[PDB]
Amino acid sequence: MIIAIPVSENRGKDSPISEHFGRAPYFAFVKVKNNAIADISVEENPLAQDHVHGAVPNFVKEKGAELVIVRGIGRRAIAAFEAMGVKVIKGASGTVEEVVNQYLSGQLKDSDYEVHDHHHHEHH
Repeated sequence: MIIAIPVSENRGKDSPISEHFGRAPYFAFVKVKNNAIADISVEENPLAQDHVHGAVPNFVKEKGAELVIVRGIGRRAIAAFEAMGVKVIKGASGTVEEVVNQYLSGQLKDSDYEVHDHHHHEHH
């Protein structure tokens, strides 16, 4: 798995979480190897506060990912996940090296949100 985290700044491990994934300035895609971080990719956003389209997620959907750990987020970014079943854990607060601990520590989670009665079309 790779683990996305929108951060206010590229500060490696010390990257403090941003709220709004859809206009995060950087994406700290951490990894895991068995049960340890393995590796880090805090890459720039190609679209932090720029074109404003469905292309912020189109980028991270090439970045090989599996999990996302986000504070605020919104439905267009959920629709990125939802192309690829890419888990979106929500409600984190703190720093990237700690988010990854809070999840591995079992605490961090994604509640219950996949009611199958209603939609707004799909729309790719």
